[PDB]
Amino acid sequence: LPFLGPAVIASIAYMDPGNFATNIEGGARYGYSLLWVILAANLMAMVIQNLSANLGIASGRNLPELIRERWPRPLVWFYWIQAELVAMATDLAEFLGAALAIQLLTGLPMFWGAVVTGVVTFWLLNLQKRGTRPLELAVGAFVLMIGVAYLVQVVLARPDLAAVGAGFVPRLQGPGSAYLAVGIIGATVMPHVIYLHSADTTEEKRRLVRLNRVDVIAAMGLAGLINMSMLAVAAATFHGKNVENAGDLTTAYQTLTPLLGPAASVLFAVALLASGLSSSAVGTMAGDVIMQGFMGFHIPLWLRRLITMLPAFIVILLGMDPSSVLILSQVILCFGVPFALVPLLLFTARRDVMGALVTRRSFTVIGWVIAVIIIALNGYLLWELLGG
Ligand SMILES: CCCCCCCC/C=C\CCCCCCCC(=O)OC[C@H](O)CO
Ligand SMILES: CCCCCCCC/C=C\CCCCCCCC(=O)OC[C@H](O)CO
Ligand SMILES: CCCCCCCC/C=C\CCCCCCCC(=O)OC[C@H](O)CO
Ligand SMILES: [Cl-]
Ligand SMILES: [Cl-]
Repeated sequence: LPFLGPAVIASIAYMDPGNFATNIEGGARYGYSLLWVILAANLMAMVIQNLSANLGIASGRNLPELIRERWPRPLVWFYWIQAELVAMATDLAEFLGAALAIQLLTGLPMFWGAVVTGVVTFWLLNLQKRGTRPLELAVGAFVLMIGVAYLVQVVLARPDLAAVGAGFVPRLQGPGSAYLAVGIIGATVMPHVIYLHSADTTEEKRRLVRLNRVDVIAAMGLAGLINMSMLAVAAATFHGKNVENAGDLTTAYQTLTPLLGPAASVLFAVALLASGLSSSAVGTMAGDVIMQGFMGFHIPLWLRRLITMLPAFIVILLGMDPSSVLILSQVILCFGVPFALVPLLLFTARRDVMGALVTRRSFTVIGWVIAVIIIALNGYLLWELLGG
């Protein structure tokens, strides 16, 4: 593949419907003041995903399998349940985003939107490796081109450069800002990948480590520029204008209207649907690998797909706002990150696991600082959600 090739394919996988929810709402409600969050969360994701990838290369096993073989039964069971909750919140945002996109495209109610998504995800579940390549290449194009749109639009929108520069200085402005900051971190780090991304020769093992290190930083850098662009465009579009339903995904197409014209609405919803269909399908398979890795057995794949749809339909029948619950799921995912980092930081520092590929002492320290920072942000948010 060409030089930039790997950076493009891995970046579209990072574009969750939860990124749309957090970037649009972040810019429309708090201007440019959360740009440092997207930047910080992206750098932390570069460290974390590198440790996750180097653990699979050095040890030949994934994190659930290493926990199952090395830790006591009650701790394996605890981390299995915690990993299953991460899979629930991860698939909830993706499945609900696709159903919402169906509603934006056709006008059907959210219930039937989730039913359409359910048939598609059930049918996509049956298809083997043959057939996924034409569909995953098409959804990659929609999501990639909507990302290039925001990269171009961030220049044509003429954003307030003084406010853009100030937005890179870390500032939390109220309790609602921390809630959205936590959601941005949860949407960037993606703890479900931590448990799955891990899934011979020392000189050959170092080649894959150096090769993976370059590809993930090019992809995270591209995904980080697009996320900041989507937030900055949302800030320039809505912030300080008292627009009806500002930051909401039902009116988010207005961010690309001066560029795409009358096509902005369909092109946004199509990209939202493609971002949710591919993500909901790969995540429910990743949930199957995680249980088999933790427990040594797995439930039928159709049953897991059904259980993951139950929170989606319940949220719909409750009448809850889809854009609001997409942000909540990313907030919950951010609470699962510190639990995922503890086995990651410990295993990658052991020679009997990594061999000659033991992590540098400095990057282990940086990883623990990242874990302490996220615990601090989660506890700070949890304190203000219980009064105090
Ligand atoms: C709490 C939620 C739990 C819901 C409980 C199930 C609800 C029934 C739905 C579909 C059953 C029919 C679809 C599956 C039947 C064919 C699938 C199959 O392959 O056989 C099933 C069996 O597990 C060997 O694999
Ligand atoms: C304000 C920001 C606060 C965020 C906190 C700082 C996060 C960024 C720090 C370093 C990034 C460098 C990571 C680039 C890739 C490094 C490779 C790696 O992660 O691990 C390899 C290991 O060292 C093999 O032995
Ligand atoms: C507690 C709240 C405020 C604290 C804020 C600072 C966080 C604590 C400092 C470092 C964390 C532990 C990192 C240092 C231990 C790393 C383990 C290590 O590097 O050991 C060598 C490794 O085994 C090579 O093989
Ligand atoms: Cl261990
Ligand atoms: Cl401003």
